[PDB]
Amino acid sequence: SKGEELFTGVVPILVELDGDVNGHKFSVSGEGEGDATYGKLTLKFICTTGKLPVPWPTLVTTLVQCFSRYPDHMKQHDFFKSAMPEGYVQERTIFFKDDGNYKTRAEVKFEGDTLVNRIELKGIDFKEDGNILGHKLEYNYNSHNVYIMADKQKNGIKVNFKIRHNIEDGSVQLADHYQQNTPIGDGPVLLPDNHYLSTQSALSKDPNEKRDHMVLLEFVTAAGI
Repeated sequence: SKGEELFTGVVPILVELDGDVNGHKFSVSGEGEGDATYGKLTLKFICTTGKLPVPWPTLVTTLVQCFSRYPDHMKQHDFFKSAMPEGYVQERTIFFKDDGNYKTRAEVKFEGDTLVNRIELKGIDFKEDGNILGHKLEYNYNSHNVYIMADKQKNGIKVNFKIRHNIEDGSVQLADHYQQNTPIGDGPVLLPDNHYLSTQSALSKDPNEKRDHMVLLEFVTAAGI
């Protein structure tokens, strides 16, 4: 593939997010690195405008699937890396069951040798006392399967999956994700056969950090073929 060679080593990552949820404007910056050979990501995020108005876990999916590990026999299906370095646009609507929804738009591409994910997020119709604005979510994260299928007319892919966020009372808050990725360049991209990415993430805190933040370690590997 084209961009495949761009991910052979450890690649630095820079994340920029501007958000507005129910009238509360905020920004998050993140830095770290990704090692696609092992499907590994290590990143630290900071809310640069003060306290984050929504729970950090709700932003995980939004805050670079080109770092997923694709087994050798599945390389022909790696759309994400095939779109580099010009990049792809990734859009989503995230529906929080019995609550609001996030609508996001991001561009992920290389700037020099840094992989950048620049995102705009708008959150609407959230209940002021629901699990999100009420900060009722536990600070942890579950493993999920992310389903990918080709969208040939759009020369891109459609992705869909459900995230299960543990709530403090033992219950669960579901977040249905609908995603569309399209290439930024005019060049060719690899359009995949159906498959999924198996994801696991662990959230932690930097004991020395006084700003509102989240440390994230994540492993993602492709499967299903």
